Formats: sequence, structure tokens, C-alpha cells
Amino acid sequence: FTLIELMIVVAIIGILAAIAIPQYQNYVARSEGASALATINPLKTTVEESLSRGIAGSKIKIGTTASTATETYVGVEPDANKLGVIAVAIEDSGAGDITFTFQTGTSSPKNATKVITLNRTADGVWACKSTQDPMFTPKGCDN
Amino acid sequence: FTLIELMIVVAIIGILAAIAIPQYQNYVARSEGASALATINPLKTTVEESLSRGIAGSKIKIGTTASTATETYVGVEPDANKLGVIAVAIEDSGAGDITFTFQTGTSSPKNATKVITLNRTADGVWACKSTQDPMFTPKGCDN
Amino acid sequence: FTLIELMIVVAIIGILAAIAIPQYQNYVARSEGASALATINPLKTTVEESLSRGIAGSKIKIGTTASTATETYVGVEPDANKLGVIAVAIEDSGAGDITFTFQTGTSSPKNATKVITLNRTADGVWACKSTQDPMFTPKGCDN
Amino acid sequence: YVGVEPDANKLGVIAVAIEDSGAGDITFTFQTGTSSPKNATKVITLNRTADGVWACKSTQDPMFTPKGCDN
Repeated sequence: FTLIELMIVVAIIGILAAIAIPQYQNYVARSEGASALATINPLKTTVEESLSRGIAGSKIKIGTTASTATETYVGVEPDANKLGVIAVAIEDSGAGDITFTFQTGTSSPKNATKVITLNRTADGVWACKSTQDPMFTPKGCDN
Repeated sequence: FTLIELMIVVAIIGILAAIAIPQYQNYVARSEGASALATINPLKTTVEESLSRGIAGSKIKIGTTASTATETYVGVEPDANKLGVIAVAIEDSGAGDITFTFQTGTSSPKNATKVITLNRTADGVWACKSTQDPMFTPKGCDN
Repeated sequence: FTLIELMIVVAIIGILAAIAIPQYQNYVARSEGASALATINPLKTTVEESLSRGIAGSKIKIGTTASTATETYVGVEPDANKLGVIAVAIEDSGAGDITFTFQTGTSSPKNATKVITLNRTADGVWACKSTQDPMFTPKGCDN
Repeated sequence: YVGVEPDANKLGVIAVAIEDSGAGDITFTFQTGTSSPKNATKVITLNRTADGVWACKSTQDPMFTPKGCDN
């Protein structure tokens, strides 16, 4: 062994120890929101079916407790998605809101304690809102 | 540390830095059009219902301002879809056109400033047209 | 940089490069047939109306050339659906057949050059047939 | 704003300029006060066509160009 090889190796080590690293948080922050809505959107179909068939609101709940000719139970647990929690509460007058609240022990720091919601007016119009940042909100709701 | 390991690592780095990347623009360009029509097609049902019930045209508008026994308001905002803007204007003679204009601040560069339209003849025939490229136009209209 | 990280990355790359992919052709092959019949079924209503009102057959055609008190023209072009072509030819004796022929430049390879048909007997009975595979034929016709 | 300074790597300088039509080029120019004599004043570039195709080129010697671009 000589000093030339060792010095060249030391120099190449320092050279390699210079690669830059860009940001990688917005990607996950957007992927979380792209999944939350994709998971909590289909419930509108069951809500509309239950409201148009004949049964009134309130009885519409979540979980996995079978079904009957009076109450409706969509086949998803309130904590099926480990990213957050889902909550539904349809009033007797048809108006209601299905909300998804991000959990702090699973979701990302930016999307922590944030809430998305889909509301149904009394006449029968579906709107949606969220509390996340503008760049992280999906391309289907406001803020 | 020796020079063999460092040189092998440098060579493997260059080897890995050679993966090709194909195109990925036509996918989004087609997905945007597949969603635009899917969003702006159902309005024909409400248009036909309003024209066949008894109320005349013109009064048919968009937004969320309730409804009555004279005017019709389909439950969608003029900017519900962030990809573009919707516009309806049914004439008193029944003939009209429902158009969707892509916005430059949301849509893709290729599908920017493009317009799709569904027209209703005076006799009662529905046609559709668009201004996008042939490969990006959906499989239900011309160009 | 060291060899451990590079080798772990190379191993994880190979691990990820192992996801299986199932078949996805029967889905489109069935969706095409589910749309063809849904598009070419409603013409039976106009056919029956024209045959029961008073006008004889033959004059019943397709396209968009207005209508009068002698000839009937259903408001659809012979190539409205880009998946195939429609053809109607009602005989003077009432018997006829409305057929849909899939095109090779738009339809899928499996559903290429295939033909569906709805025939009307002389007495007044509607039957339907097709030439597609058994698994791709809709649940309303034979083969 | 990608999280990297224009002179993050002391070996050279980075420059990006995407046109309004989508076409653009990201280039890396080696500096004379840090890079080696052979790789001095050399420039690597990655260009994006208008349709959407990524190509890459460089001005270094053939034996020094990586195994993913031409010269």
C-alpha cells in the first residue's frame, strides 16, 4: 500500500459524499389525501340508495353488523383505513355529512388533525370541503 | 476501505443510472377527456325533462339556487370540476348547446383552452363535438 | 456511500420487480358487448311504432334527415357509436332485422368482425342472436 | 421550488428553465474552481421534447461519459 491510493480513495469518498437530496414530503401529503377521498366517496351511493328506497335517516350507520329491511350498515369499519377515522350521521330530514378525520398516530405531520367532509343539503345537493392546505387538497373540493 | 470496493460501487452507480423512462403525457391527456364527458353528459337528462315537462328554455340554468314550479337549476356549480368550466344556454325554441371549456390554470398543456360541446337540434337530435386532438378525443364524438 | 446501502437498494429493486399481473381482456370484451346491445336495443320501439301507426316498412331508415308524415328516420347516425356500425332493413311484410357489426379499427381483437342481430318474425315476435363467444355474449341472447 | 440550491453540489452549478410549452432542459455545468481539469467547463444536459420524451447529452470524453447518455 502507498499514500497515492489512500489519498485518491479519501478524495473519491468526499466526492461521492456530495449528492443532493430534494424534498419528499408533499408527495406523501398528497397521496394521503388522494386515498382518503377515494376511500370515503363511495358511501354516497349507499346514502342515496337508503334515502330513496324508503327508510329514514339516523338508522344509517357504519360497521359490520349485517343488514335487514329497516336499518342499513355499509360494509366498512369506522377505522378500516389506518390513516384516519370515518363518521356518518344522517339526520331525519335527509340532510347529513360524512366526515373523515385524520389521526395523529398514523397520518403525516402536515395532514394531522385535518378533516374532510361531504355534506348533503336538504333539497338534495352534494358538496364537499376540507381543512388541508391548498396544494394538498384534491382536485374535487375547496378549502 | 480499499479501491476495489469503491470502484465497484462507482460502477454499479453508473449502471443503475441508466434506466429508461417512457412517455406519460397521453395518459393524463386522455384521462382528462374521459372525465370531462363523464361529468358533463348527465345534464342531457335534466335538459330533456325540462323541455318535455312544460317549462320553456332560457330559464334552465346552473348552480345551486333551489328549484320551483317554473325554473330549473341542476345541482352542479359552473366550476364544480376544477379541470374546466361548464356553460349551458337553451334557447326558447328548444335548440341549445352545453359546453365544457378547459381552464389553463388546472388542465394539462395539451388540453388547454380546448372546448367540448353537446348540441341539440331544433327537431330533437343530440350531437357532440370537440376541438381536442384525434387521439385524445373520447370514443363518442368527432373532431 | 457504502456497498451495504447499494446492495440493499438493488435487492429491494428486484423484490419490487416481482408483482404479478392478471388478465384484463375479458373485462373490455364484455363491456363492449354490454354497450352494443344497450345502444342498439331502443330502436325496436321506433320500429314497432312505425309498423303499428300506418306507414309500411322499407321507408324506415337511419341517420338525421328530419321526419315527415310518410317516412321515419330515427335520430342516430349509422356510425354514431365508434365501436361498430348499425344497419336496419325492414321488409314490406313487416319482417326485418336490425344488426350491429363490430369494426376492426376500433373494437377489440376478440370482438372484431362479430355481428349481433335482432330479428322480427312475420307474425310479430322479436328474437336476438350473436356470433361472439359464449362468455362474452350478453345475458339476453343466444349464440 | 425543488428543495436544492443552484450550487448545492460544490462540483458544479445546476440550471433549469422550462418553457411555457412544456419543453425545457435541465443542465449541469462543471466549475473550474472545484471540478477536475479534464471535467472542467463541461456541461451535461437533460432535455424534454415538446411531445414528452426525455433525452440526455453531454460534452465530456467518451470514456468519462456515464453509461446512460451519448456525446
